Amino acid sequence: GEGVLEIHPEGFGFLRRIEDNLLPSNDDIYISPSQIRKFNLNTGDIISGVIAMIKIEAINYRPRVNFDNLTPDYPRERFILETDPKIYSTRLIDLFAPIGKGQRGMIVAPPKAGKTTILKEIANGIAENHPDTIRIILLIDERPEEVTDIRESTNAIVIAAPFDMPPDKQVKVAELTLEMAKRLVEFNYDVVILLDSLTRLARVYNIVVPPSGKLLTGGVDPAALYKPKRFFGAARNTREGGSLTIIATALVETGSKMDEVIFEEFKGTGNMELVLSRQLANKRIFPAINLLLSGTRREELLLDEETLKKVWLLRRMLSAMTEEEGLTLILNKLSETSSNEEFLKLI
Amino acid sequence: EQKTISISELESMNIKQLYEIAKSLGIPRYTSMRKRDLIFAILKAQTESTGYFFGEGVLEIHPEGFGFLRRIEDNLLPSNDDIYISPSQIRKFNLNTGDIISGVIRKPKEGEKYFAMIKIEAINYRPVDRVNFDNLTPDYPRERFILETDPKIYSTRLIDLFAPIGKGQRGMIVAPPKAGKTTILKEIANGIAENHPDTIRIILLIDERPEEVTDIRESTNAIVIAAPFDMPPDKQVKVAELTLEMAKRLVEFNYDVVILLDSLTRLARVYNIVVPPSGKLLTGGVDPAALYKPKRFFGAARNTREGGSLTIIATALVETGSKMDEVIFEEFKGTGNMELVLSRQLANKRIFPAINLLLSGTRREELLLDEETLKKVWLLRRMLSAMTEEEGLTLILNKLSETSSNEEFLKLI
Ligand code: IUM
Ligand code: IUM
Ligand code: IUM
Ligand code: IUM
Ligand code: IUM
Ligand code: IUM
Ligand code: IUM
Ligand code: NA
Ligand code: NA
Repeated sequence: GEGVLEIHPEGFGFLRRIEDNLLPSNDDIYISPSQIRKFNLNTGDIISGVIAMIKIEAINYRPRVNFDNLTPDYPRERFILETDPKIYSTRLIDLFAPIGKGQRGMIVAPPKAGKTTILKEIANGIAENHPDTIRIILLIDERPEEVTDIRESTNAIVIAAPFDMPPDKQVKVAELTLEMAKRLVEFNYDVVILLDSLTRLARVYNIVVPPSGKLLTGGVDPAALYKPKRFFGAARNTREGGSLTIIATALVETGSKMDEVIFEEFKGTGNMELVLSRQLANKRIFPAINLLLSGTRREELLLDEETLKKVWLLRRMLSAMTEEEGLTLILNKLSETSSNEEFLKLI
Repeated sequence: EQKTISISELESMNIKQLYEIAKSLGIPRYTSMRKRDLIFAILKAQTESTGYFFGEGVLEIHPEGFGFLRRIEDNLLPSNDDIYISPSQIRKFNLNTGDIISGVIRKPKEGEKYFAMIKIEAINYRPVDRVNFDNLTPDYPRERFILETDPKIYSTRLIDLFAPIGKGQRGMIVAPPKAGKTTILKEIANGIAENHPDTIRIILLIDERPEEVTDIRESTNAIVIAAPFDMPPDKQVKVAELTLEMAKRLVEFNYDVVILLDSLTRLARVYNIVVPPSGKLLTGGVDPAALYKPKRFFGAARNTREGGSLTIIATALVETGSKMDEVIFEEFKGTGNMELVLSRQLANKRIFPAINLLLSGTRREELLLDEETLKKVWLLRRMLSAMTEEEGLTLILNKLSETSSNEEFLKLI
């Protein structure tokens, strides 16, 4: 058996089932005090061995500096998301808003603009081009049926806290999820969390947090929130080293001050942004990406000089036409090309 | 539908079983009887003088491990005449709260008086295993309800086109006051009854006035559970919860169930008077807290991959003056996967059905409508965006009233 450690207040611990969304259960495993204890291991850690655990054969897939200590650095190795020529979303991302290991990405998403499809495509791109990366998809407040759709169909560690889970439990799934990923980076892995979404993560933390803040506006107690910020802020590359990429959605144009608000508190805190367009979605042009508002710092770290200059030109012409003319033009050329490579040859 | 069924359960039984029941009941000459006749006699026993009849109700298993069958007729809802179920039965048949148990029942004897279930004949309508509702794989609906019946019943023609409901839908009828929401429910209940007679239809009326219930009753048909303006709120929650549990047992046994919930808003309000204060809120003044409870309710709706489906179409009361109502509509945003939005403005002008089409839709409708119909609905939408509201709905109603069917209507596009 195997699972995700959960050191209890005394000193003993259980292993959580991913297939349980990391929630408590029998059959959860049991673990010494004491083993721990040396062994020397903390929460988030993944244990496997014979079972009730007679003994441990691997912690995190292996028989170590601490996360907060690791030296943070800019992302320096790109994710190549492009696979099949018809998946336009990832072809565009690789050009206009590349994502690297350690990226702190925001997908800005108005209602019904294909946010979930893009997530799955990003997830599948990394699975194909970067099989050794560990992929996690955390869904907070998700509709139950969207879970099974995302899970089959990507790969793919999908942990979910659906809108009918009790709030304090929704939170524990999120935090344990983060701890597990931090543990893995410590062990030199490249890790990705696709988070749908920060908005709802936020809202969950609102309901459950107690209740002292500097006055509401949500009604939202600044205390949030934290801790969602601390979640998103955890993304980083490291010297010593391993990366945590976080691509998280931020909801917009949903009609909620909550919500707004919320968005306001996150607006601009990413170092990679992919904005989705309602007008382009109503339109009904997909992927509904607003390329002009999308991008990443400091992208010559990710794009070679040749590519970057061409994308710059695409930008200037494009900034000189409507969004739909976009887009459209770019989607056509894409469109007619069996790779971004070839597409680039034509500039 | 009661009823209902009842005839329905007996029809599905092989002769051997029907014969065992008829004997138990001491029907004179049951072999000579035409089946349908035998079934009427079996039902008629209740109200004669034999003290064995054929009955059913829905299991509440008590902490001590014995149970009673609550009765739909009493909205579920304590009596005698409830039917006692022993621990032996619960254990041997592996029964659960919510199960519909049918059988030969001994009447109060003087004797032993209570009603006793002396012989169990069906569980959830299936002759005499179970995966739990919670372990089934939730999924999008993949089969549609066809609601359209009579060509002049416009609400359903529009729903079928603009906001299709399928088996497993979590649907929300957004209803400002008056409205016309009650009639929508009735017409939905109805289309499903004519076009899909095997679906179990439950209308759950939360804390509403008697007349409204009647009505309605009345009215339908469908199992109608309402329990009633003047009962304590923790009693009301209990009605709704047992109703839900029963639906879940049905799905476990592969039925397609529909609950038409009037309304979620009021369900929400009840859980507020009822749930141990959380110390936070809100406001409101509404918890929290839940909330989590009405959310679980609505959220139970789903198609499942390994069993039946639970469709929940719930009214959501909007533009009321509160407030606490508002907060709840807020808290339920993005939970559903189907929306039928009704217009306050189009209501005051006497245009029914008062539907705002452009704002109404259903997610993953490609699973429910063929490509042709989708693109044709799409243009209808384009043209609708080019006018009111009043004018769009009006044009469309007009084109509908000119046609014998929706497929007719689409031939025109
Ligand atoms: O595989 U489990 O509680
Ligand atoms: O990727 U989807 O209902
Ligand atoms: O609602 U706009 O690119
Ligand atoms: O993103 U710079 O020299
Ligand atoms: O269908 U006959 O007695
Ligand atoms: O005797 U004759 O239905
Ligand atoms: O079915 U009576 O009291
Ligand atoms: Na959406
Ligand atoms: Na607003």
